[PDB]
Amino acid sequence: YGLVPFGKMMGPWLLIRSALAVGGDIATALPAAVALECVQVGAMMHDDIIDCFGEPTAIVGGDGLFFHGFAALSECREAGAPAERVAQAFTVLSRAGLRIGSAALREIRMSREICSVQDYLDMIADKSGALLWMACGVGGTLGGADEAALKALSQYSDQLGIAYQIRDDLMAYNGRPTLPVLLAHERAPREQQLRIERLLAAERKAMADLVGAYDGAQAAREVSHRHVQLATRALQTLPPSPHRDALEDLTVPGRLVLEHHH
Amino acid sequence: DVPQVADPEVAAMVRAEVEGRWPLGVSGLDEVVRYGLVPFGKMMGPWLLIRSALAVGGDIATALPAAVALECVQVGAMMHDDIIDCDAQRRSKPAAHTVFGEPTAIVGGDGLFFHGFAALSECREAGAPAERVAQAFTVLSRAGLRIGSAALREIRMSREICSVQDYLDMIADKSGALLWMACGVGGTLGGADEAALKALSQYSDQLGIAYQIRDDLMAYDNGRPTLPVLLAHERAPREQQLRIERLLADTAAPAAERYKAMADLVGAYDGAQAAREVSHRHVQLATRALQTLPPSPHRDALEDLTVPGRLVL
Repeated sequence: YGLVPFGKMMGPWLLIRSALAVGGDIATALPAAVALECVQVGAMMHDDIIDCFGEPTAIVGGDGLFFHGFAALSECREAGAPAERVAQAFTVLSRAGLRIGSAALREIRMSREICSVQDYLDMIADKSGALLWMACGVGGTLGGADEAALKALSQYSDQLGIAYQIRDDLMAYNGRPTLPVLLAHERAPREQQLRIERLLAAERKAMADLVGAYDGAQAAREVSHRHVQLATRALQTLPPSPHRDALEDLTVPGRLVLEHHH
Repeated sequence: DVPQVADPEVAAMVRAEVEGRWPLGVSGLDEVVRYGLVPFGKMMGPWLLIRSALAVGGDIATALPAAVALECVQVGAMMHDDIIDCDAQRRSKPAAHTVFGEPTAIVGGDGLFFHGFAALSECREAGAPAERVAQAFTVLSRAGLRIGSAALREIRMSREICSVQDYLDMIADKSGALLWMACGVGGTLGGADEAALKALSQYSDQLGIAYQIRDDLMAYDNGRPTLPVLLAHERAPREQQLRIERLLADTAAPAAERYKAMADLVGAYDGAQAAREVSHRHVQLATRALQTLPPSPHRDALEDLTVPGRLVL
Protein backbone atom coordinates (compact mmCIF):
# COMPACT_ATOMS: atom_id res chain seq x y z
CA TYR A 1 0.00 0.00 0.00
CA GLY A 2 1.52 3.26 1.23
CA LEU A 3 1.61 5.24 -1.97
CA VAL A 4 -0.91 3.17 -3.93
CA PRO A 5 0.71 0.92 -6.55
CA PHE A 6 0.34 2.46 -10.00
CA GLY A 7 1.98 0.06 -12.44
CA LYS A 8 4.51 0.72 -15.19
CA MET A 9 7.76 1.47 -13.31
CA MET A 10 9.61 3.62 -15.82
CA GLY A 11 12.15 6.39 -16.07
CA PRO A 12 9.89 9.50 -16.20
CA TRP A 13 9.25 9.32 -12.48
CA LEU A 14 12.70 7.95 -11.62
CA LEU A 15 14.46 10.59 -13.72
CA ILE A 16 12.44 13.58 -12.51
CA ARG A 17 12.71 12.60 -8.85
CA SER A 18 16.43 11.96 -9.31
CA ALA A 19 16.93 15.40 -10.83
CA LEU A 20 14.93 17.17 -8.14
CA ALA A 21 16.45 15.17 -5.27
CA VAL A 22 19.86 16.69 -6.04
CA GLY A 23 18.52 20.21 -6.52
CA GLY A 24 17.64 20.24 -10.22
CA ASP A 25 15.08 22.31 -12.09
CA ILE A 26 11.87 20.81 -13.47
CA ALA A 27 12.23 22.78 -16.70
CA THR A 28 15.12 20.53 -17.74
CA ALA A 29 13.78 17.24 -16.35
CA LEU A 30 10.51 17.48 -18.30
CA PRO A 31 12.06 17.48 -21.81
CA ALA A 32 14.72 15.06 -20.58
CA ALA A 33 11.89 12.65 -19.74
CA VAL A 34 10.85 12.87 -23.39
CA ALA A 35 14.45 12.09 -24.31
CA LEU A 36 14.54 9.11 -21.94
CA GLU A 37 11.16 7.90 -23.19
CA CYS A 38 12.62 7.52 -26.68
CA VAL A 39 15.65 5.44 -25.68
CA GLN A 40 13.64 3.19 -23.36
CA VAL A 41 10.94 2.52 -25.95
CA GLY A 42 13.67 1.77 -28.48
CA ALA A 43 15.17 -0.72 -26.04
CA MET A 44 11.66 -2.14 -25.70
CA MET A 45 11.16 -2.64 -29.45
CA HIS A 46 14.47 -4.51 -29.68
CA ASP A 47 13.66 -6.65 -26.65
CA ASP A 48 10.39 -7.68 -28.32
CA ILE A 49 12.29 -9.24 -31.23
CA ILE A 50 14.85 -11.26 -29.31
CA ASP A 51 12.11 -12.92 -27.26
CA CYS A 52 10.23 -13.96 -30.38
CA PHE A 53 4.96 -5.31 -34.79
CA GLY A 54 6.69 -5.27 -38.17
CA GLU A 55 10.31 -6.35 -38.26
CA PRO A 56 11.73 -3.28 -40.09
CA THR A 57 9.80 -0.85 -37.90
CA ALA A 58 10.78 -2.68 -34.72
CA ILE A 59 14.48 -2.53 -35.61
CA VAL A 60 14.82 0.81 -37.37
CA GLY A 61 12.25 2.55 -35.19
CA GLY A 62 14.07 1.30 -32.13
CA ASP A 63 17.28 2.65 -33.63
CA GLY A 64 15.71 5.99 -34.48
CA LEU A 65 14.37 6.35 -30.96
CA PHE A 66 17.93 6.07 -29.65
CA PHE A 67 18.74 9.11 -31.78
CA HIS A 68 15.65 10.97 -30.54
CA GLY A 69 16.78 10.48 -26.96
CA PHE A 70 20.29 11.79 -27.49
CA ALA A 71 19.04 14.64 -29.67
CA ALA A 72 16.37 15.66 -27.15
CA LEU A 73 18.88 15.29 -24.32
CA SER A 74 21.22 17.68 -26.12
CA GLU A 75 18.32 20.04 -26.88
CA CYS A 76 17.75 20.41 -23.12
CA ARG A 77 20.33 23.21 -23.14
CA GLU A 78 17.79 25.49 -24.84
CA ALA A 79 15.51 24.65 -21.93
CA GLY A 80 18.29 25.99 -19.70
CA ALA A 81 20.52 23.02 -18.97
CA PRO A 82 24.24 23.71 -18.39
CA ALA A 83 26.16 22.16 -21.26
CA GLU A 84 28.79 20.59 -18.99
CA ARG A 85 26.16 18.50 -17.21
CA VAL A 86 24.52 17.53 -20.51
CA ALA A 87 27.90 16.31 -21.80
CA GLN A 88 28.30 14.01 -18.81
CA ALA A 89 24.73 12.79 -19.37
CA PHE A 90 25.82 11.52 -22.79
CA THR A 91 28.55 9.48 -21.13
CA VAL A 92 26.10 8.17 -18.54
CA LEU A 93 23.40 7.31 -21.07
CA SER A 94 25.88 5.69 -23.46
CA ARG A 95 27.47 3.32 -20.93
CA ALA A 96 24.01 2.21 -19.77
CA GLY A 97 23.08 1.07 -23.27
CA LEU A 98 26.35 -0.84 -23.44
CA ARG A 99 25.31 -2.73 -20.31
CA ILE A 100 21.86 -3.45 -21.77
CA GLY A 101 23.40 -4.80 -24.95
CA SER A 102 26.04 -6.84 -23.14
CA ALA A 103 23.35 -8.37 -20.92
CA ALA A 104 20.95 -9.31 -23.72
CA LEU A 105 23.86 -11.14 -25.36
CA ARG A 106 24.33 -13.13 -22.17
CA GLU A 107 20.58 -13.80 -22.13
CA ILE A 108 21.03 -15.41 -25.54
CA ARG A 109 24.19 -17.33 -24.65
CA MET A 110 23.21 -18.51 -21.15
CA SER A 111 19.84 -20.17 -21.87
CA ARG A 112 19.26 -23.92 -21.35
CA GLU A 113 22.00 -24.25 -18.69
CA ILE A 114 22.74 -23.31 -15.08
CA CYS A 115 24.99 -20.32 -14.45
CA SER A 116 26.32 -19.15 -11.11
CA VAL A 117 23.95 -17.12 -8.94
CA GLN A 118 26.38 -14.19 -9.08
CA ASP A 119 26.56 -14.40 -12.88
CA TYR A 120 22.76 -14.15 -13.02
CA LEU A 121 22.80 -11.21 -10.61
CA ASP A 122 25.40 -9.31 -12.64
CA MET A 123 23.43 -9.97 -15.83
CA ILE A 124 20.14 -8.56 -14.54
CA ALA A 125 21.91 -5.62 -12.89
CA ASP A 126 22.99 -4.70 -16.41
CA LYS A 127 19.80 -5.87 -18.12
CA SER A 128 17.21 -4.15 -15.90
CA GLY A 129 19.41 -2.21 -13.49
CA ALA A 130 20.88 -0.15 -16.31
CA LEU A 131 17.34 0.45 -17.59
CA LEU A 132 16.64 2.26 -14.32
CA TRP A 133 20.08 3.88 -14.15
CA MET A 134 19.26 5.46 -17.52
CA ALA A 135 16.56 7.31 -15.59
CA CYS A 136 18.51 8.00 -12.41
CA GLY A 137 21.93 8.64 -13.96
CA VAL A 138 20.59 11.10 -16.53
CA GLY A 139 18.23 12.76 -14.07
CA GLY A 140 20.82 13.13 -11.33
CA THR A 141 23.47 14.34 -13.77
CA LEU A 142 21.13 16.97 -15.21
CA GLY A 143 20.10 17.91 -11.68
CA GLY A 144 23.69 18.70 -10.76
CA ALA A 145 24.40 15.64 -8.62
CA ASP A 146 27.67 15.20 -6.77
CA GLU A 147 29.84 12.17 -7.52
CA ALA A 148 28.72 10.54 -4.28
CA ALA A 149 25.09 11.22 -5.21
CA LEU A 150 25.51 9.78 -8.71
CA LYS A 151 27.18 6.68 -7.30
CA ALA A 152 24.35 6.51 -4.76
CA LEU A 153 21.74 6.54 -7.53
CA SER A 154 23.83 3.92 -9.33
CA GLN A 155 23.60 1.48 -6.43
CA TYR A 156 19.92 2.34 -6.01
CA SER A 157 19.32 1.71 -9.72
CA ASP A 158 21.12 -1.63 -9.80
CA GLN A 159 19.65 -2.99 -6.57
CA LEU A 160 16.14 -1.97 -7.61
CA GLY A 161 16.54 -3.64 -11.00
CA ILE A 162 17.78 -6.90 -9.49
CA ALA A 163 14.83 -6.99 -7.09
CA TYR A 164 12.11 -6.41 -9.66
CA GLN A 165 13.58 -8.86 -12.16
CA ILE A 166 13.56 -11.43 -9.36
CA ARG A 167 9.95 -10.56 -8.53
CA ASP A 168 9.11 -11.20 -12.18
CA ASP A 169 10.92 -14.54 -12.06
CA LEU A 170 8.54 -15.35 -9.20
CA MET A 171 5.40 -15.04 -11.33
CA ALA A 172 6.01 -18.37 -13.07
CA TYR A 173 6.16 -20.10 -9.65
CA ASN A 174 14.24 -20.83 -24.53
CA GLY A 175 15.14 -22.47 -21.26
CA ARG A 176 16.30 -19.37 -19.58
CA PRO A 177 17.61 -19.40 -16.01
CA THR A 178 15.79 -17.56 -13.23
CA LEU A 179 16.87 -17.06 -9.64
CA PRO A 180 14.29 -19.42 -8.04
CA VAL A 181 15.55 -22.28 -10.23
CA LEU A 182 19.18 -21.31 -9.58
CA LEU A 183 18.77 -21.17 -5.80
CA ALA A 184 16.90 -24.48 -5.92
CA HIS A 185 19.98 -25.85 -7.70
CA GLU A 186 22.27 -24.67 -4.88
CA ARG A 187 20.37 -26.55 -2.18
CA ALA A 188 19.86 -29.78 -4.01
CA PRO A 189 21.98 -32.94 -3.98
CA ARG A 190 23.63 -33.97 -7.24
CA GLU A 191 20.67 -36.27 -7.95
CA GLN A 192 18.32 -33.28 -7.93
CA GLN A 193 20.76 -30.94 -9.70
CA LEU A 194 20.86 -33.35 -12.64
CA ARG A 195 17.07 -33.13 -12.92
CA ILE A 196 17.13 -29.31 -12.91
CA GLU A 197 19.78 -29.23 -15.64
CA ARG A 198 18.04 -31.62 -18.03
CA LEU A 199 14.86 -29.56 -17.95
CA LEU A 200 16.58 -26.33 -18.95
CA ALA A 201 18.43 -28.44 -21.51
CA ALA A 202 4.51 -26.23 -23.54
CA GLU A 203 4.50 -29.72 -22.06
CA ARG A 204 7.96 -29.24 -20.57
CA LYS A 205 3.89 -27.57 -17.24
CA ALA A 206 6.58 -30.13 -16.57
CA MET A 207 9.13 -27.59 -15.34
CA ALA A 208 6.54 -26.08 -13.00
CA ASP A 209 5.99 -29.50 -11.40
CA LEU A 210 9.70 -30.09 -10.70
CA VAL A 211 10.25 -26.50 -9.52
CA GLY A 212 7.37 -26.82 -7.07
CA ALA A 213 8.57 -30.27 -6.06
CA TYR A 214 11.94 -28.76 -5.12
CA ASP A 215 11.13 -25.37 -3.59
CA GLY A 216 12.23 -23.19 -6.49
CA ALA A 217 9.86 -20.27 -5.90
CA GLN A 218 10.41 -19.73 -2.16
CA ALA A 219 14.18 -19.32 -2.47
CA ALA A 220 14.37 -16.06 -4.44
CA ARG A 221 12.12 -13.89 -2.24
CA GLU A 222 14.66 -13.34 0.54
CA VAL A 223 17.34 -12.44 -2.01
CA SER A 224 14.94 -9.83 -3.40
CA HIS A 225 14.50 -8.33 0.06
CA ARG A 226 18.26 -8.10 0.63
CA HIS A 227 18.70 -5.86 -2.42
CA VAL A 228 15.64 -3.81 -1.43
CA GLN A 229 17.54 -2.83 1.71
CA LEU A 230 20.71 -1.90 -0.19
CA ALA A 231 18.70 0.34 -2.52
CA THR A 232 17.09 2.17 0.40
CA ARG A 233 20.50 2.41 2.09
CA ALA A 234 21.91 4.08 -1.02
CA LEU A 235 19.22 6.77 -0.99
CA GLN A 236 20.21 7.90 2.50
CA THR A 237 23.35 9.46 1.04
CA LEU A 238 21.02 11.98 -0.56
CA PRO A 239 19.67 14.91 1.46
CA PRO A 240 16.20 14.48 2.96
CA SER A 241 13.43 15.67 0.65
CA PRO A 242 10.03 14.49 -0.60
CA HIS A 243 11.85 13.38 -3.75
CA ARG A 244 14.10 11.04 -1.77
CA ASP A 245 11.03 9.65 0.00
CA ALA A 246 9.37 8.90 -3.35
CA LEU A 247 12.39 6.85 -4.42
CA GLU A 248 12.53 4.78 -1.21
CA ASP A 249 9.05 3.25 -1.51
CA LEU A 250 9.73 1.96 -5.03
CA THR A 251 11.75 -0.90 -3.51
CA VAL A 252 8.70 -2.61 -2.03
CA PRO A 253 6.61 -3.64 -5.10
CA GLY A 254 5.63 -0.01 -5.55
CA ARG A 255 3.90 -0.52 -8.88
CA LEU A 256 1.74 -3.41 -10.12
CA VAL A 257 2.67 -6.55 -12.02
CA LEU A 258 1.58 -4.22 -14.82
CA GLU A 259 5.07 -2.75 -14.49
CA HIS A 260 6.52 -6.14 -15.46
CA HIS A 261 3.88 -6.29 -18.18
CA HIS A 262 4.87 -2.74 -19.13
CA ASP B 1 49.91 28.31 -53.17
CA VAL B 2 52.10 26.81 -50.43
CA PRO B 3 50.37 24.89 -47.61
CA GLN B 4 50.14 26.81 -44.35
CA VAL B 5 48.52 23.85 -42.53
CA ALA B 6 49.59 20.22 -42.45
CA ASP B 7 48.16 17.28 -44.40
CA PRO B 8 48.22 14.21 -42.11
CA GLU B 9 47.78 10.44 -42.66
CA VAL B 10 44.10 10.23 -41.80
CA ALA B 11 43.21 6.79 -43.18
CA ALA B 12 45.83 4.75 -41.32
CA MET B 13 45.50 6.64 -38.03
CA VAL B 14 41.77 5.89 -37.93
CA ARG B 15 42.34 2.18 -38.58
CA ALA B 16 45.00 2.07 -35.86
CA GLU B 17 42.60 3.67 -33.36
CA VAL B 18 39.74 1.29 -34.13
CA GLU B 19 42.01 -1.75 -34.03
CA GLY B 20 43.30 -0.52 -30.68
CA ARG B 21 39.76 -0.32 -29.32
CA TRP B 22 38.61 -3.73 -30.66
CA PRO B 23 41.76 -5.74 -31.41
CA LEU B 24 42.07 -9.30 -32.62
CA GLY B 25 40.90 -11.72 -29.94
CA VAL B 26 38.18 -9.70 -28.21
CA SER B 27 35.26 -11.65 -26.75
CA GLY B 28 31.78 -10.88 -25.51
CA LEU B 29 29.93 -7.96 -27.03
CA ASP B 30 33.10 -6.52 -28.58
CA GLU B 31 33.47 -9.71 -30.63
CA VAL B 32 30.22 -8.90 -32.42
CA VAL B 33 31.22 -5.23 -32.58
CA ARG B 34 34.56 -6.21 -34.10
CA TYR B 35 32.93 -8.57 -36.62
CA GLY B 36 30.93 -5.65 -38.00
CA LEU B 37 34.02 -3.44 -38.18
CA VAL B 38 36.44 -5.87 -39.86
CA PRO B 39 37.70 -5.91 -42.56
CA PHE B 40 38.19 -2.18 -42.05
CA GLY B 41 38.10 -1.18 -45.71
CA LYS B 42 38.26 2.39 -46.90
CA MET B 43 36.33 4.03 -44.03
CA MET B 44 35.66 7.17 -46.03
CA GLY B 45 33.07 8.45 -43.57
CA PRO B 46 35.56 8.70 -40.71
CA TRP B 47 38.10 10.13 -43.17
CA LEU B 48 35.53 12.72 -44.24
CA LEU B 49 34.81 13.85 -40.68
CA ILE B 50 38.47 14.42 -39.83
CA ARG B 51 39.08 16.30 -43.08
CA SER B 52 35.97 18.38 -42.37
CA ALA B 53 37.19 19.17 -38.86
CA LEU B 54 40.68 20.06 -40.09
CA ALA B 55 39.29 22.11 -42.98
CA VAL B 56 37.85 24.57 -40.44
CA GLY B 57 40.89 24.55 -38.16
CA GLY B 58 39.98 21.72 -35.80
CA ASP B 59 42.14 19.32 -33.82
CA ILE B 60 42.95 15.76 -34.82
CA ALA B 61 42.65 14.72 -31.17
CA THR B 62 39.10 16.05 -31.06
CA ALA B 63 37.93 14.66 -34.40
CA LEU B 64 39.48 11.21 -34.01
CA PRO B 65 37.06 9.85 -31.35
CA ALA B 66 34.19 11.35 -33.33
CA ALA B 67 35.53 9.46 -36.34
CA VAL B 68 35.41 6.24 -34.32
CA ALA B 69 31.88 7.16 -33.27
CA LEU B 70 30.90 7.50 -36.92
CA GLU B 71 32.23 4.09 -37.94
CA CYS B 72 30.40 2.41 -35.07
CA VAL B 73 27.13 4.19 -35.83
CA GLN B 74 27.26 3.47 -39.56
CA VAL B 75 28.38 -0.15 -39.12
CA GLY B 76 25.65 -0.63 -36.53
CA ALA B 77 23.06 0.74 -38.96
CA MET B 78 24.46 -1.59 -41.62
CA MET B 79 24.21 -4.59 -39.29
CA HIS B 80 20.53 -3.87 -38.63
CA ASP B 81 19.85 -3.03 -42.29
CA ASP B 82 21.25 -6.43 -43.31
CA ILE B 83 18.57 -8.11 -41.20
CA ILE B 84 15.76 -6.38 -43.11
CA ASP B 85 17.63 -6.65 -46.42
CA CYS B 86 16.88 -9.63 -48.65
CA ASP B 87 19.01 -9.49 -51.79
CA ALA B 88 22.77 -10.08 -51.77
CA GLN B 89 24.61 -9.35 -55.01
CA ARG B 90 27.63 -11.59 -54.15
CA ARG B 91 29.62 -8.31 -53.91
CA SER B 92 29.19 -8.67 -50.15
CA LYS B 93 30.49 -10.33 -46.97
CA PRO B 94 28.43 -12.71 -44.79
CA ALA B 95 25.83 -10.80 -42.80
CA ALA B 96 26.15 -10.89 -39.02
CA HIS B 97 22.69 -12.41 -38.58
CA THR B 98 23.47 -15.25 -40.98
CA VAL B 99 26.63 -15.94 -38.96
CA PHE B 100 25.55 -15.43 -35.34
CA GLY B 101 21.78 -15.47 -35.65
CA GLU B 102 19.28 -12.62 -35.82
CA PRO B 103 19.11 -11.97 -32.04
CA THR B 104 22.88 -11.50 -31.80
CA ALA B 105 22.91 -9.23 -34.85
CA ILE B 106 20.32 -6.97 -33.22
CA VAL B 107 22.31 -6.75 -29.99
CA GLY B 108 25.51 -6.26 -31.97
CA GLY B 109 24.05 -3.36 -33.89
CA ASP B 110 23.03 -1.85 -30.56
CA GLY B 111 26.53 -2.39 -29.18
CA LEU B 112 27.94 -0.54 -32.18
CA PHE B 113 25.46 2.32 -31.73
CA PHE B 114 26.23 2.89 -28.07
CA HIS B 115 29.93 2.38 -28.69
CA GLY B 116 29.46 5.26 -31.11
CA PHE B 117 27.67 7.40 -28.53
CA ALA B 118 30.33 6.53 -25.97
CA ALA B 119 33.15 7.44 -28.36
CA LEU B 120 31.55 10.78 -29.20
CA SER B 121 31.32 11.48 -25.47
CA GLU B 122 35.11 11.13 -25.31
CA CYS B 123 35.40 14.38 -27.29
CA ARG B 124 34.93 16.34 -24.07
CA GLU B 125 38.03 14.78 -22.53
CA ALA B 126 39.83 15.27 -25.86
CA GLY B 127 39.45 19.04 -25.50
CA ALA B 128 36.19 19.93 -27.16
CA PRO B 129 34.01 22.32 -25.15
CA ALA B 130 30.86 20.75 -23.76
CA GLU B 131 28.85 23.16 -25.94
CA ARG B 132 30.36 21.67 -29.11
CA VAL B 133 30.08 18.06 -27.91
CA ALA B 134 26.35 18.59 -27.35
CA GLN B 135 25.95 20.18 -30.78
CA ALA B 136 27.82 17.25 -32.34
CA PHE B 137 25.33 14.79 -30.82
CA THR B 138 22.45 16.83 -32.26
CA VAL B 139 24.05 16.78 -35.71
CA LEU B 140 24.86 13.08 -35.47
CA SER B 141 21.36 12.12 -34.33
CA ARG B 142 19.46 14.07 -36.99
CA ALA B 143 21.65 12.47 -39.66
CA GLY B 144 20.97 9.07 -38.12
CA LEU B 145 17.25 9.77 -38.47
CA ARG B 146 17.65 10.60 -42.16
CA ILE B 147 19.60 7.43 -43.02
CA GLY B 148 17.04 5.26 -41.24
CA SER B 149 14.00 6.92 -42.81
CA ALA B 150 15.55 6.39 -46.25
CA ALA B 151 16.21 2.68 -45.63
CA LEU B 152 12.54 2.20 -44.76
CA ARG B 153 11.48 4.14 -47.86
CA GLU B 154 13.90 2.18 -50.06
CA ILE B 155 11.84 -0.84 -48.97
CA ARG B 156 8.50 0.94 -49.27
CA MET B 157 8.90 3.01 -52.45
CA SER B 158 10.54 0.22 -54.49
CA ARG B 159 8.38 -1.33 -57.23
CA GLU B 160 6.35 1.85 -57.80
CA ILE B 161 6.89 4.98 -59.87
CA CYS B 162 7.76 7.98 -57.73
CA SER B 163 8.47 11.53 -58.81
CA VAL B 164 12.11 12.15 -59.71
CA GLN B 165 12.26 14.67 -56.88
CA ASP B 166 10.98 12.01 -54.47
CA TYR B 167 13.90 9.81 -55.52
CA LEU B 168 16.27 12.75 -55.09
CA ASP B 169 15.03 13.34 -51.54
CA MET B 170 15.41 9.65 -50.68
CA ILE B 171 18.98 9.39 -51.96
CA ALA B 172 19.80 12.70 -50.27
CA ASP B 173 18.82 11.06 -46.99
CA LYS B 174 20.40 7.70 -47.81
CA SER B 175 23.75 9.00 -49.03
CA GLY B 176 23.76 12.73 -48.33
CA ALA B 177 23.03 12.18 -44.65
CA LEU B 178 25.87 9.64 -44.44
CA LEU B 179 28.21 12.41 -45.57
CA TRP B 180 26.51 15.08 -43.45
CA MET B 181 27.00 12.90 -40.39
CA ALA B 182 30.72 13.06 -41.18
CA CYS B 183 30.97 16.66 -42.35
CA GLY B 184 28.46 18.12 -39.89
CA VAL B 185 29.98 16.50 -36.83
CA GLY B 186 33.51 17.18 -38.04
CA GLY B 187 32.82 20.84 -38.76
CA THR B 188 30.96 21.32 -35.47
CA LEU B 189 33.85 19.89 -33.48
CA GLY B 190 36.32 21.77 -35.66
CA GLY B 191 34.64 25.02 -34.67
CA ALA B 192 33.10 25.91 -38.02
CA ASP B 193 30.94 29.02 -38.06
CA GLU B 194 27.32 28.95 -39.19
CA ALA B 195 28.15 29.68 -42.83
CA ALA B 196 30.79 26.93 -43.00
CA LEU B 197 28.39 24.31 -41.67
CA LYS B 198 25.73 25.14 -44.24
CA ALA B 199 28.44 24.93 -46.90
CA LEU B 200 29.45 21.50 -45.60
CA SER B 201 25.76 20.58 -45.51
CA GLN B 202 25.36 21.53 -49.17
CA TYR B 203 28.53 19.62 -50.03
CA SER B 204 27.19 16.58 -48.19
CA ASP B 205 23.81 16.57 -49.93
CA GLN B 206 25.20 17.24 -53.40
CA LEU B 207 28.07 14.75 -53.18
CA GLY B 208 25.70 12.14 -51.73
CA ILE B 209 23.30 12.53 -54.65
CA ALA B 210 26.14 12.08 -57.13
CA TYR B 211 27.53 8.99 -55.41
CA GLN B 212 24.10 7.36 -55.43
CA ILE B 213 23.46 8.12 -59.10
CA ARG B 214 26.87 6.70 -60.00
CA ASP B 215 25.91 3.54 -58.12
CA ASP B 216 22.52 3.35 -59.83
CA LEU B 217 24.51 3.38 -63.08
CA MET B 218 26.45 0.16 -62.42
CA ALA B 219 23.45 -1.94 -63.48
CA TYR B 220 23.39 0.12 -66.69
CA ASP B 221 27.03 -0.27 -67.79
CA ASN B 222 17.90 -5.87 -56.97
CA GLY B 223 15.16 -5.20 -59.52
CA ARG B 224 14.45 -1.77 -58.01
CA PRO B 225 13.69 1.50 -59.83
CA THR B 226 16.57 3.96 -60.09
CA LEU B 227 17.07 7.43 -61.55
CA PRO B 228 17.90 6.16 -65.08
CA VAL B 229 14.55 4.37 -64.93
CA LEU B 230 12.79 7.52 -63.72
CA LEU B 231 14.47 9.72 -66.32
CA ALA B 232 13.56 7.16 -68.99
CA HIS B 233 9.92 7.21 -67.90
CA GLU B 234 9.81 11.01 -68.07
CA ARG B 235 11.04 10.98 -71.69
CA ALA B 236 9.00 7.99 -72.86
CA PRO B 237 5.62 8.40 -74.59
CA ARG B 238 2.44 7.68 -72.66
CA GLU B 239 2.11 4.17 -74.08
CA GLN B 240 5.60 3.34 -72.82
CA GLN B 241 4.93 5.08 -69.49
CA LEU B 242 2.05 2.65 -68.79
CA ARG B 243 4.32 -0.35 -69.30
CA ILE B 244 7.03 1.12 -67.06
CA GLU B 245 4.50 1.71 -64.28
CA ARG B 246 2.88 -1.73 -64.43
CA LEU B 247 6.23 -3.52 -64.39
CA LEU B 248 7.13 -1.66 -61.20
CA ALA B 249 3.62 -1.73 -59.72
CA ASP B 250 3.16 -5.50 -59.39
CA THR B 251 5.47 -7.52 -57.10
CA ALA B 252 4.65 -10.83 -58.86
CA ALA B 253 6.75 -11.25 -62.01
CA PRO B 254 10.07 -12.99 -62.73
CA ALA B 255 13.02 -10.75 -61.89
CA ALA B 256 15.20 -11.52 -64.91
CA GLU B 257 12.39 -10.77 -67.35
CA ARG B 258 11.50 -7.66 -65.33
CA TYR B 259 15.06 -6.29 -65.40
CA LYS B 260 15.61 -6.65 -69.15
CA ALA B 261 12.27 -4.93 -69.73
CA MET B 262 13.46 -1.97 -67.68
CA ALA B 263 16.94 -1.99 -69.23
CA ASP B 264 15.63 -1.84 -72.80
CA LEU B 265 13.52 1.20 -71.95
CA VAL B 266 16.36 2.92 -70.09
CA GLY B 267 18.51 2.33 -73.15
CA ALA B 268 15.70 3.44 -75.47
CA TYR B 269 15.48 6.90 -73.85
CA ASP B 270 19.14 7.44 -72.86
CA GLY B 271 18.41 7.18 -69.14
CA ALA B 272 22.01 6.23 -68.38
CA GLN B 273 23.55 9.31 -70.01
CA ALA B 274 20.74 11.49 -68.65
CA ALA B 275 21.59 10.22 -65.17
CA ARG B 276 25.26 11.05 -65.74
CA GLU B 277 24.43 14.66 -66.58
CA VAL B 278 22.29 15.02 -63.46
CA SER B 279 25.16 13.51 -61.46
CA HIS B 280 27.71 15.81 -63.10
CA ARG B 281 25.62 18.88 -62.25
CA HIS B 282 25.49 17.93 -58.58
CA VAL B 283 29.23 17.18 -58.49
CA GLN B 284 29.80 20.75 -59.62
CA LEU B 285 27.42 22.11 -56.98
CA ALA B 286 29.42 20.13 -54.41
CA THR B 287 32.72 21.73 -55.43
CA ARG B 288 30.94 25.10 -55.47
CA ALA B 289 29.94 24.74 -51.81
CA LEU B 290 33.52 23.88 -50.84
CA GLN B 291 34.74 27.32 -51.93
CA THR B 292 33.17 28.79 -48.78
CA LEU B 293 35.80 26.91 -46.79
CA PRO B 294 39.26 28.47 -46.55
CA PRO B 295 41.97 27.07 -48.84
CA SER B 296 43.82 24.12 -47.33
CA PRO B 297 45.03 20.62 -48.21
CA HIS B 298 41.91 19.43 -46.40
CA ARG B 299 39.57 21.37 -48.69
CA ASP B 300 41.51 19.98 -51.65
CA ALA B 301 40.89 16.51 -50.21
CA LEU B 302 37.14 17.11 -50.10
CA GLU B 303 37.16 18.22 -53.75
CA ASP B 304 39.23 15.16 -54.69
CA LEU B 305 36.44 13.09 -53.14
CA THR B 306 34.08 14.26 -55.89
CA VAL B 307 36.38 12.69 -58.51
CA PRO B 308 34.85 9.50 -59.99
CA GLY B 309 36.11 6.33 -58.34
CA ARG B 310 37.54 8.09 -55.28
CA LEU B 311 34.52 7.93 -52.95
CA VAL B 312 33.62 4.45 -51.67
CA LEU B 313 30.80 3.87 -49.18
